[PDB]
Amino acid sequence: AKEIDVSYVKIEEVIGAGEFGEVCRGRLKAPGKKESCVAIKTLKGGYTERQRREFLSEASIMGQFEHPNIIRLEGVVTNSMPVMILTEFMENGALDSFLRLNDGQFTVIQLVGMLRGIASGMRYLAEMSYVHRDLAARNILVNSNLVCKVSDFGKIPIRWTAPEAIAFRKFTSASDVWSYGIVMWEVMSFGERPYWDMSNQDVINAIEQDYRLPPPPDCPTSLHQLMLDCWQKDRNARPRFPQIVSALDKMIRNPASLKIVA
Repeated sequence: AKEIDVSYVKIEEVIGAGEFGEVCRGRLKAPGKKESCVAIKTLKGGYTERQRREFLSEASIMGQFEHPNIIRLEGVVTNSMPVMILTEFMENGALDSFLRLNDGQFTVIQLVGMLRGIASGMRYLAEMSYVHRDLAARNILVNSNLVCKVSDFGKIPIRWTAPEAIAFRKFTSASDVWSYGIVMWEVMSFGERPYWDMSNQDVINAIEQDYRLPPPPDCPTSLHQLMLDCWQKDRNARPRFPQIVSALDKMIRNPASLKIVA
Protein backbone atom coordinates (compact mmCIF):
# COMPACT_ATOMS: atom_id res chain seq x y z
CA ALA A 1 0.00 0.00 0.00
CA LYS A 2 2.69 2.47 -1.11
CA GLU A 3 5.06 1.64 1.71
CA ILE A 4 8.08 3.85 1.32
CA ASP A 5 11.68 3.53 2.46
CA VAL A 6 12.47 5.97 5.29
CA SER A 7 15.78 6.83 3.62
CA TYR A 8 13.78 8.50 0.83
CA VAL A 9 12.18 11.01 3.26
CA LYS A 10 13.75 14.19 4.68
CA ILE A 11 11.78 16.26 7.22
CA GLU A 12 12.51 19.97 6.80
CA GLU A 13 10.30 21.98 9.19
CA VAL A 14 7.28 21.61 11.50
CA ILE A 15 4.41 23.53 9.90
CA GLY A 16 1.28 22.54 11.83
CA ALA A 17 -0.44 20.35 14.38
CA GLY A 18 -2.84 17.52 13.56
CA GLU A 19 -5.15 15.19 15.44
CA PHE A 20 -2.38 12.67 16.17
CA GLY A 21 0.74 14.86 16.23
CA GLU A 22 2.87 17.21 14.15
CA VAL A 23 2.58 18.10 10.47
CA CYS A 24 5.86 18.81 8.67
CA ARG A 25 7.13 19.94 5.29
CA GLY A 26 9.66 17.65 3.70
CA ARG A 27 11.24 16.15 0.61
CA LEU A 28 10.60 12.77 -1.03
CA LYS A 29 13.30 11.37 -3.35
CA ALA A 30 12.88 7.80 -4.67
CA PRO A 31 15.17 5.95 -7.12
CA GLY A 32 14.38 6.86 -10.72
CA LYS A 33 12.10 9.73 -9.68
CA LYS A 34 12.60 13.47 -9.34
CA GLU A 35 12.51 14.91 -5.82
CA SER A 36 9.15 16.35 -4.74
CA CYS A 37 7.79 18.38 -1.85
CA VAL A 38 5.53 16.55 0.61
CA ALA A 39 3.49 17.16 3.71
CA ILE A 40 4.40 14.64 6.42
CA LYS A 41 2.16 13.58 9.33
CA THR A 42 3.96 11.73 12.13
CA LEU A 43 2.65 9.51 14.92
CA LYS A 44 4.95 9.18 17.93
CA GLY A 45 5.01 9.44 21.70
CA GLY A 46 3.57 6.20 23.09
CA TYR A 47 0.18 5.76 21.44
CA THR A 48 -2.33 2.94 21.54
CA GLU A 49 -2.62 0.37 18.79
CA ARG A 50 -6.17 1.59 18.13
CA GLN A 51 -4.92 5.13 17.64
CA ARG A 52 -2.31 3.77 15.21
CA ARG A 53 -4.96 2.10 13.09
CA GLU A 54 -7.13 5.20 13.23
CA PHE A 55 -4.17 7.31 12.10
CA LEU A 56 -3.40 5.00 9.18
CA SER A 57 -7.06 4.62 8.18
CA GLU A 58 -6.76 8.05 6.55
CA ALA A 59 -4.08 6.75 4.18
CA SER A 60 -6.15 3.66 3.35
CA ILE A 61 -9.09 5.86 2.34
CA MET A 62 -7.09 8.60 0.60
CA GLY A 63 -5.21 6.03 -1.49
CA GLN A 64 -8.46 4.87 -3.10
CA PHE A 65 -8.83 8.22 -4.91
CA GLU A 66 -7.16 9.93 -7.88
CA HIS A 67 -8.43 13.40 -8.87
CA PRO A 68 -6.90 16.91 -9.19
CA ASN A 69 -9.13 18.33 -6.42
CA ILE A 70 -8.56 15.47 -3.92
CA ILE A 71 -5.37 15.44 -1.81
CA ARG A 72 -2.93 12.89 -3.27
CA LEU A 73 -1.33 10.19 -1.11
CA GLU A 74 2.39 9.76 -1.78
CA GLY A 75 2.74 6.86 0.63
CA VAL A 76 3.25 5.64 4.17
CA VAL A 77 5.98 4.60 6.59
CA THR A 78 4.68 1.73 8.75
CA ASN A 79 7.59 -0.74 8.96
CA SER A 80 9.57 1.71 11.14
CA MET A 81 9.07 4.50 13.66
CA PRO A 82 7.75 7.04 13.77
CA VAL A 83 4.77 6.08 11.61
CA MET A 84 4.29 8.56 8.76
CA ILE A 85 1.73 9.55 6.13
CA LEU A 86 3.09 11.53 3.16
CA THR A 87 0.78 13.64 0.95
CA GLU A 88 1.21 16.32 -1.69
CA PHE A 89 2.35 19.64 -0.22
CA MET A 90 -0.19 22.53 -0.17
CA GLU A 91 1.69 25.81 0.18
CA ASN A 92 -1.28 27.96 1.33
CA GLY A 93 -2.69 25.62 3.95
CA ALA A 94 -6.33 25.52 5.03
CA LEU A 95 -8.79 27.57 3.02
CA ASP A 96 -10.59 29.28 5.93
CA SER A 97 -7.43 30.75 7.46
CA PHE A 98 -5.98 31.52 4.00
CA LEU A 99 -9.03 33.64 3.14
CA ARG A 100 -9.01 35.40 6.52
CA LEU A 101 -5.38 36.40 5.88
CA ASN A 102 -6.42 37.72 2.46
CA ASP A 103 -9.77 39.34 3.34
CA GLY A 104 -11.17 41.26 0.37
CA GLN A 105 -8.06 40.58 -1.73
CA PHE A 106 -9.29 38.01 -4.30
CA THR A 107 -11.86 38.75 -7.01
CA VAL A 108 -15.30 37.17 -7.28
CA ILE A 109 -14.10 35.15 -10.29
CA GLN A 110 -11.15 33.80 -8.28
CA LEU A 111 -13.49 32.80 -5.43
CA VAL A 112 -15.85 31.08 -7.90
CA GLY A 113 -12.86 29.18 -9.31
CA MET A 114 -12.01 27.92 -5.82
CA LEU A 115 -15.62 26.82 -5.31
CA ARG A 116 -15.63 25.07 -8.70
CA GLY A 117 -12.57 23.02 -7.73
CA ILE A 118 -14.14 22.01 -4.43
CA ALA A 119 -17.37 21.04 -6.22
CA SER A 120 -15.41 18.97 -8.75
CA GLY A 121 -13.71 17.07 -5.93
CA MET A 122 -17.08 16.40 -4.34
CA ARG A 123 -18.61 15.38 -7.70
CA TYR A 124 -15.88 12.72 -7.89
CA LEU A 125 -16.38 11.52 -4.30
CA ALA A 126 -20.14 11.18 -4.84
CA GLU A 127 -19.52 9.21 -8.04
CA MET A 128 -17.22 6.88 -6.03
CA SER A 129 -20.05 6.46 -3.45
CA TYR A 130 -17.96 8.18 -0.75
CA VAL A 131 -19.80 10.42 1.73
CA HIS A 132 -17.41 12.89 3.38
CA ARG A 133 -19.52 13.95 6.44
CA ASP A 134 -17.18 16.83 7.46
CA LEU A 135 -17.04 19.11 4.41
CA ALA A 136 -15.95 22.54 5.71
CA ALA A 137 -13.45 25.19 4.60
CA ARG A 138 -11.05 24.11 7.37
CA ASN A 139 -10.84 20.73 5.58
CA ILE A 140 -10.02 22.23 2.15
CA LEU A 141 -6.31 22.79 1.34
CA VAL A 142 -4.91 25.38 -1.09
CA ASN A 143 -1.81 25.16 -3.31
CA SER A 144 0.45 27.92 -4.67
CA ASN A 145 -1.74 28.26 -7.79
CA LEU A 146 -4.93 28.63 -5.63
CA VAL A 147 -6.16 25.13 -6.54
CA CYS A 148 -8.43 23.86 -3.75
CA LYS A 149 -8.48 20.18 -2.76
CA VAL A 150 -10.65 18.15 -0.40
CA SER A 151 -8.83 16.62 2.58
CA ASP A 152 -9.56 14.85 5.90
CA PHE A 153 -10.44 11.24 5.09
CA GLY A 154 -9.60 9.57 8.42
CA LYS A 155 -18.59 14.87 17.52
CA ILE A 156 -20.93 15.82 14.67
CA PRO A 157 -19.96 19.23 13.17
CA ILE A 158 -23.37 20.74 13.80
CA ARG A 159 -23.22 23.98 11.85
CA TRP A 160 -22.01 22.19 8.69
CA THR A 161 -24.48 19.29 8.93
CA ALA A 162 -27.82 18.79 7.17
CA PRO A 163 -30.86 18.61 9.49
CA GLU A 164 -31.76 15.02 8.61
CA ALA A 165 -28.18 13.94 9.34
CA ILE A 166 -28.29 15.65 12.75
CA ALA A 167 -31.72 14.23 13.57
CA PHE A 168 -31.49 10.70 12.13
CA ARG A 169 -27.76 10.09 11.40
CA LYS A 170 -28.55 9.55 7.71
CA PHE A 171 -25.47 10.81 5.86
CA THR A 172 -25.62 10.87 2.05
CA SER A 173 -24.15 12.87 -0.82
CA ALA A 174 -27.22 15.11 -0.44
CA SER A 175 -26.16 15.88 3.14
CA ASP A 176 -22.69 16.72 1.77
CA VAL A 177 -24.45 19.15 -0.61
CA TRP A 178 -25.87 21.01 2.40
CA SER A 179 -22.33 21.21 3.81
CA TYR A 180 -21.06 22.46 0.43
CA GLY A 181 -23.53 25.36 0.66
CA ILE A 182 -22.02 26.25 4.03
CA VAL A 183 -18.54 26.16 2.39
CA MET A 184 -19.76 28.54 -0.33
CA TRP A 185 -20.83 30.95 2.43
CA GLU A 186 -17.45 30.62 4.17
CA VAL A 187 -15.62 31.39 0.91
CA MET A 188 -17.72 34.40 -0.07
CA SER A 189 -17.31 35.76 3.48
CA PHE A 190 -13.51 35.33 3.44
CA GLY A 191 -13.55 32.79 6.28
CA GLU A 192 -16.21 34.05 8.68
CA ARG A 193 -17.60 31.46 11.11
CA PRO A 194 -21.01 30.07 10.04
CA TYR A 195 -23.81 31.43 12.26
CA TRP A 196 -21.34 33.64 14.17
CA ASP A 197 -21.88 33.33 17.94
CA MET A 198 -25.02 31.15 17.90
CA SER A 199 -24.81 27.95 19.93
CA ASN A 200 -25.18 24.50 18.38
CA GLN A 201 -28.73 24.09 19.67
CA ASP A 202 -29.59 27.64 18.54
CA VAL A 203 -28.44 26.68 15.03
CA ILE A 204 -30.51 23.46 15.04
CA ASN A 205 -33.61 25.35 16.16
CA ALA A 206 -33.15 28.24 13.72
CA ILE A 207 -32.74 25.93 10.70
CA GLU A 208 -35.87 24.00 11.71
CA GLN A 209 -37.62 27.39 12.02
CA ASP A 210 -36.68 28.36 8.42
CA TYR A 211 -33.72 30.67 9.09
CA ARG A 212 -30.92 30.58 6.52
CA LEU A 213 -27.63 32.48 6.48
CA PRO A 214 -27.83 35.80 4.57
CA PRO A 215 -25.69 36.81 1.57
CA PRO A 216 -22.16 37.83 2.57
CA PRO A 217 -21.16 41.43 1.82
CA ASP A 218 -20.75 41.98 -1.94
CA CYS A 219 -21.85 38.40 -2.69
CA PRO A 220 -23.51 37.97 -6.12
CA THR A 221 -27.18 37.10 -5.73
CA SER A 222 -26.79 34.09 -8.04
CA LEU A 223 -24.23 32.58 -5.65
CA HIS A 224 -26.47 33.13 -2.62
CA GLN A 225 -29.40 31.55 -4.46
CA LEU A 226 -27.23 28.47 -5.09
CA MET A 227 -26.51 28.37 -1.34
CA LEU A 228 -30.27 28.45 -0.62
CA ASP A 229 -30.78 25.58 -3.09
CA CYS A 230 -28.20 23.49 -1.22
CA TRP A 231 -30.03 24.29 2.04
CA GLN A 232 -33.47 22.96 1.12
CA LYS A 233 -34.95 20.98 4.00
CA ASP A 234 -36.06 18.17 1.66
CA ARG A 235 -32.80 16.42 0.77
CA ASN A 236 -34.27 15.19 -2.52
CA ALA A 237 -34.85 18.78 -3.69
CA ARG A 238 -31.19 19.82 -3.35
CA PRO A 239 -29.03 19.93 -6.50
CA ARG A 240 -26.57 17.09 -7.01
CA PHE A 241 -22.83 17.78 -7.38
CA PRO A 242 -22.82 17.52 -11.21
CA GLN A 243 -25.49 20.25 -11.32
CA ILE A 244 -23.50 22.43 -8.91
CA VAL A 245 -20.37 22.20 -11.09
CA SER A 246 -22.43 23.06 -14.18
CA ALA A 247 -23.92 26.15 -12.50
CA LEU A 248 -20.49 27.42 -11.45
CA ASP A 249 -19.11 26.78 -14.95
CA LYS A 250 -21.90 28.95 -16.37
CA MET A 251 -20.99 31.80 -14.00
CA ILE A 252 -17.35 31.59 -15.13
CA ARG A 253 -18.45 31.68 -18.80
CA ASN A 254 -20.89 34.57 -18.18
CA PRO A 255 -19.11 36.76 -15.60
CA ALA A 256 -21.51 39.63 -16.29
CA SER A 257 -24.15 37.57 -14.43
CA LEU A 258 -22.17 37.95 -11.17
CA LYS A 259 -22.73 41.73 -11.10
CA ILE A 260 -26.16 41.65 -9.42
CA VAL A 261 -25.71 42.11 -5.66
CA ALA A 262 -28.38 42.77 -3.02
